[PDB]
Amino acid sequence: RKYSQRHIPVMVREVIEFLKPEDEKIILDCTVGEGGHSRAILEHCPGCRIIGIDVDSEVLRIAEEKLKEFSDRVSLFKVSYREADFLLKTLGIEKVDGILMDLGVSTYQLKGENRGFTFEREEPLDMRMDLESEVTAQKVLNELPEEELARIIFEYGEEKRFARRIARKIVENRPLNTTLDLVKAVREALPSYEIRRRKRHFATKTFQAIRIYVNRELENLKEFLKKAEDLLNPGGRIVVISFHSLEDRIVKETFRNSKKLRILTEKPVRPSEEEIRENPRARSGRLRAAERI
Ligand SMILES: Nc1ncnc2c1ncn2[C@@H]1O[C@H](CSCC[C@H](N)C(=O)O)[C@@H](O)[C@H]1O
Repeated sequence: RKYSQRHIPVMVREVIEFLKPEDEKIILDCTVGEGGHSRAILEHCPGCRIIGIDVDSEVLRIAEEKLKEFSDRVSLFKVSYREADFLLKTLGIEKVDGILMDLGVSTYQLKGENRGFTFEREEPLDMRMDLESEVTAQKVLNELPEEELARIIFEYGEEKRFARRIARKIVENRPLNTTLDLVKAVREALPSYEIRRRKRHFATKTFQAIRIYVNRELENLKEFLKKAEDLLNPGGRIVVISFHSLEDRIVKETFRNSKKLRILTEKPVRPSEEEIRENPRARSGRLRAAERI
C-alpha cells in the first residue's frame, strides 16, 4: 500500500485561490469524485452553489454522504463533463462562474473498488471509472493489436523507449487476468538496472496508459477544453489539475491559444514538498488556471 487511506483533495489551497469561490458564484466541479474539493469550496463560501458530476456512480455515493451538510447548495449528477453543457441547460443554467477539473483517480477508486487501477494488490483488470461502459482493461490487454498497445503505452504511458517491448511482453503473457499479470509483463520488459533506476514503481506508466485508454481521458479532455470557455460568465475562472505531461501541455496550449481566456498560470503550480509525501495522489500534479475575458 502506497496511497494514503484517507482521501485528501489535491492542492486545495491553490484551487480556492484560483477559483475564487465567493458571494453567490455557481461552480461546476467536472470531476467531483468523493467530494473533496467541492466540500472545501462549500466550507469556504457559504453562498456558492455547486453542480458536481462524475461518471463513477460509486464515488458519487460517497460524495453525496460527505457533502450531506451542504445538500441544499450542491447537486450531484452522473454524466461525463463532455455533456456538462446540456446538463446545465436542463437545470436552467446557461453559464457558470467557475469550472474545476481534477484529472486523477480517487482514493476509493484506487483502494476500494477492486477494479485494478493500481497494483498494491491482486485485482481484476477492469479499470473502468464508469462500470456501465463495455471496454475493460482486460479486454484491451488481451485483444488489441500489438501495434496499438505499443502506441498506447508510448503516447499515454510516456514510455518513450520501452513501449514496444512492454507491448510485446503483454502479448506474450496473454491471457492476462489480474493486476499481477500486468505487473509481470512490464517486469519482463524492463532490465533490472532500469527498474532500479526509476523513482516510481516500474509498472506505474503502463497502468496509467491502459487506464487513460479505457476511460478516453485524453480525448474527453481535449474535446471539453475546446468549448469550456463558452460556459463561463465574464470574469469566470477555470482551474485544471493534471497528473500527466501530455494533459498539462494540452491545457496550457488551450488556455494560451484561446482568444476568450487569459491564462493566469504561465508556469504550472505544483504541490508543496509536504503535500506529496502526505498525499501520494498529488504526485505529478500540475495546476493551471485561466479567466474568461
Ligand atoms: N469524463 C468524465 N466526466 C466526469 N468525471 C470524470 C470523467 N472521467 C473521469 N472522471 C472522474 O474524475 C475523477 C478524478 S478524481 C477527483 C477527486 C475529487 N476532486 C475529490 O477531491 O474528491 C474520478 O472520480 C473519475 O471517475
